[PDB]
Amino acid sequence: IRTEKIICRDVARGYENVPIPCVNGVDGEPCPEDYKYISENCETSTMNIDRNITHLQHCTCVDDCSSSNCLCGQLSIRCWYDKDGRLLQEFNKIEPPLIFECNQACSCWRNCKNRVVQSGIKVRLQLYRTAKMGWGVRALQTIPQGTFICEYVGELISDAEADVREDDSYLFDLDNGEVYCIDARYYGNISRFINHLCDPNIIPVRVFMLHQDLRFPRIAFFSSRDIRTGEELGFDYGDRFWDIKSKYFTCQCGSEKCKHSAEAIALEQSRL
Amino acid sequence: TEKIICRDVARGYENVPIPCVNGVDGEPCPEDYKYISENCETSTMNIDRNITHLQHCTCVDDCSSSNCLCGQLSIRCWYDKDGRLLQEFNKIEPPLIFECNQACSCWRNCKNRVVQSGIKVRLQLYRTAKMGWGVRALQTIPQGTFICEYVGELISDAEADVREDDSYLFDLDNDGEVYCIDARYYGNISRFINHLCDPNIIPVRVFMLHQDLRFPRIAFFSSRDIRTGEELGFDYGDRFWDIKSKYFTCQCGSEKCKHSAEAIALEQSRL
Ligand SMILES: CNc1cc(C)nc(Nc2ccc(OC)c(OCCCN3CCCC3)c2)n1
Ligand SMILES: CNc1cc(C)nc(Nc2ccc(OC)c(OCCCN3CCCC3)c2)n1
Ligand SMILES: C[S@@+](CC[C@H](N)C(=O)[O-])C[C@H]1O[C@@H](n2cnc3c(N)ncnc32)[C@H](O)[C@@H]1O
Ligand SMILES: C[S@@+](CC[C@H](N)C(=O)[O-])C[C@H]1O[C@@H](n2cnc3c(N)ncnc32)[C@H](O)[C@@H]1O
Ligand SMILES: [Zn+2]
Ligand SMILES: [Zn+2]
Ligand SMILES: [Zn+2]
Ligand SMILES: [Zn+2]
Ligand SMILES: [Zn+2]
Ligand SMILES: [Zn+2]
Ligand SMILES: [Zn+2]
Ligand SMILES: [Zn+2]
Repeated sequence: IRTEKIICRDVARGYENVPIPCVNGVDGEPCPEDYKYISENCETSTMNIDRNITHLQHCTCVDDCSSSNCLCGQLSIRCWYDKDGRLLQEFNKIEPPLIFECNQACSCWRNCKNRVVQSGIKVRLQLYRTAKMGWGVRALQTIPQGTFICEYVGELISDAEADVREDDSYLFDLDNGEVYCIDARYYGNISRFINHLCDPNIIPVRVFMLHQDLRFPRIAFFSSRDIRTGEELGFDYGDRFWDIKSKYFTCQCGSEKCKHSAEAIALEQSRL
Repeated sequence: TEKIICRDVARGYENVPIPCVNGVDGEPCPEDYKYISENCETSTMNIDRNITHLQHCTCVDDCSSSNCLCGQLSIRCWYDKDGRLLQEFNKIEPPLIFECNQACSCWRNCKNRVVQSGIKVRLQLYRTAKMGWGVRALQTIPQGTFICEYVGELISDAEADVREDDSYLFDLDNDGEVYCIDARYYGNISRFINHLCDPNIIPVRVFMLHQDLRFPRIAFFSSRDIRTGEELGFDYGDRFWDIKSKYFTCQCGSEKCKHSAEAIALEQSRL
């Protein structure tokens, strides 16, 4: 009875390396427009990010930064990107290390091997209307394990500002006393529409590029396994989110392994 | 003879490569500076990057209409449909340009985004006969075309005041309390552009991703048609020549030259 309609040829309005279309084959919900699409983190009130170019640790490489003498690699133990820009198979997917990409202070060229996240989105993604979870994001192509997908982009806000945001649905915690969040509620990119999955296929990794202010890592999603075409993308939102939200709604991810469904929570409340 | 001694002085940081040739002498490709493609800071400048402070448009076309708010913040959008300054653009007294930004409703490829889109023309760093390194066009360039930005280290008046080398400074005209770009230590292709008494490019103040009026970004546009091989240059202005004249004199070689040893002698000797 109902057709899949294409309702936006590019929700990023041309701001990404590729267009991100939106389709809806499920209901009458038109293209989401209660937010401003931005491709890189914004600020409302000042974050006082340390941008002093002299504070950048940087490499003195004269090659494409594949030697273990690259200081940038060394700051993360080693450079973790293979030759096609994908995380090495031994990459710690459980506790990813901080990645330091090469920056404007490095001697190397813009096209060295240590610049994956800064080069932006390469895989083809689609915003689509899911059965039970509002909008979601899926792959239009297969994506090998360890490939960079997109960054979690938003408005940088302080601990205190987060405390009083009305909607807490789109917060990402920036990990390291004085702490900050990304809030994608009013300003965000394609990643604000990525759903929680109890069986995730992407992991967030903290990355530094043009600054190395440790209060403000940038959050890069990489696939944690090969992803088949058409699969929904999803990461583990984590307990902070679910401890709060569990009483308003439960997880609809549909996995055998789901630990946040109405069923999982009732089995748990009773196993206690 | 004239050999290519760097394939790209910008190390792939620009949209296009900028080669270095030397057919005049034995000087190697300059390297006493760090090539950057965007302005940098050393000491903190606190640029206002509050997205809510951005004046922005509500267009859902390509921003060609006179109703584009961003266009009006400079009387009119000054760019034709090919991204060139209008013929009637005030080349003597250029107004402030406000390009579209991340707060505008429009698309990234609207018509009000010329400078933020980067270098498009083919430029070359070459060795000149008499003024060290210079920059020249490797193609014809019509009047009103964006060439490159003057990129460097943002610094205060006080800091400029104590800089040993004052050869690479650009004043950011502003209200109260003023800043400079110093391209001495950190710079892009434009640090190599020489002064000409018969100039073929002009600097324009432009705002893009922020609108902190202390820190306009400086875009060079051609002020007439330029032929392949022509040296680019602008008028450095009296402030530079006043300081510099007692050290060296203008070698631009134009009959209009007003800063040569000769021209300076004829004025001292009208006194
Ligand atoms: C309240 N004051 C604060 C203050 C600080 C520093 N952090 C937080 N974090 C936080 C609060 C509520 C959350 O959930 C309702 C939450 O979820 C993070 C994981 C789920 N996100 C959803 C999309 C991006 C990832 C984080 N809240
Ligand atoms: C000393 N304290 C200052 C302080 C401030 C606010 N401005 C300046 N400006 C300045 C000083 C010396 C200069 O020249 C010797 C000069 O040249 C302006 C134009 C020449 N530039 C050369 C490359 C780009 C254009 C500007 N100096
Ligand atoms: C970051 S937004 C994800 C995009 C969201 N689907 C939308 O339509 O905007 C997070 C919100 O999506 C919904 N959501 C995400 N993952 C879910 C899940 N596994 N089960 C149920 N609802 C989920 C909840 O409304 C949650 O607060
Ligand atoms: C911003 S740099 C331009 C690049 C410089 N030619 C170089 O080789 O690095 C300015 C300096 O270039 C030289 N210069 C530029 N225009 C000149 C001119 N018209 N006559 C003589 N020297 C000039 C002077 O040394 C001046 O202080
Ligand atoms: Zn390196
Ligand atoms: Zn590198
Ligand atoms: Zn490096
Ligand atoms: Zn689940
Ligand atoms: Zn507009
Ligand atoms: Zn605009
Ligand atoms: Zn526009
Ligand atoms: Zn002259």
